[PDB]
Amino acid sequence: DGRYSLTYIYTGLSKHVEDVPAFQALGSLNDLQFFRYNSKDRKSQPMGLWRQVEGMEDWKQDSQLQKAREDIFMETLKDIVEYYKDSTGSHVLQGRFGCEIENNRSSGAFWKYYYDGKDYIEFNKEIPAWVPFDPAAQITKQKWEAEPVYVQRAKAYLEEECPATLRKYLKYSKNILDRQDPPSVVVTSHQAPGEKKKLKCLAYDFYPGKIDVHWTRAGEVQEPELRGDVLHNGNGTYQSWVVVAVPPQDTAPYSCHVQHSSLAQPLVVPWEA
Ligand SMILES: *[C@@H]1O[C@H](CO)[C@@H](O[C@@H]2O[C@H](CO)[C@@H](O)[C@H](O)[C@H]2NC(C)=O)[C@H](O)[C@H]1NC(C)=O
Repeated sequence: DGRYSLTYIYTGLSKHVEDVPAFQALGSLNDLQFFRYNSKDRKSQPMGLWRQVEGMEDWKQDSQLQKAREDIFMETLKDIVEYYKDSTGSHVLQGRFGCEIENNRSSGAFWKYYYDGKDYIEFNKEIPAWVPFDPAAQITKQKWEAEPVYVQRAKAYLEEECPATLRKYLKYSKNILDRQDPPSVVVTSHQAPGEKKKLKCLAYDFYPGKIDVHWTRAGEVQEPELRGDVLHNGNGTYQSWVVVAVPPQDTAPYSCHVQHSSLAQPLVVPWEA
């Protein structure tokens, strides 16, 4: 077994402007986002490759849960703004929570909020109790700990529920998170009217993202003039490119090299002028 992480991020705005939802939520499994929800549509929607997954989650019921989450989250923001007596201002509360497993064993958990970018309050499950960092968080803490069962529920969420949810999602996400998709490569060249000729090597449609792409000139690894990459969440694939400029009078042999975890050995793709 390897490392898997489940992370949720909530963002609330006390005075949202036109076309920006007051509350937005997203969730990621490792490097991929699997769902989103906002206060405009009010629907939890799967994303990327999870749009094709069936039976992992009942999105209609999750929608109801997120609405309840949104309500409490925004009330928390409202209370903070009230404490500072600044509702005419535009403020933001962001919360991050989730857990991780490694070798099928819980290996980490976190739950922390930030107000206007500064640490606000976080849960320490070993105590177990909330830890305030901002003066207003002392009030929030008092409310979140008004009955003995509240900290017990918070501890159970990080230690029992969240990892159970991750394990479940992993059962339906094997063909997504554990893929070893080999890269397709395409070499191409371009001539800028007046500038040198440049050779572009592109590796695409691969996963995971870790990859080694480099050009060689007569077997000599070259220094790229421009390099870049991207992750397309819709597809769950990466693309990575490298570019070199070639002397107007160079005849040497150019070849692109690609090494990736899904390949039995590296690939070489020479460029034919
Ligand atoms: C994964 O998604 C990416 C992004 O949509 C696809 O890349 C595009 O592919 C089309 C047609 O193949 C090209 O015309 C675009 O230029 C590509 N987007 C860019 C600018 O990178 C990719 O084909 C998808 N791969 C799979 C396996 O479906």
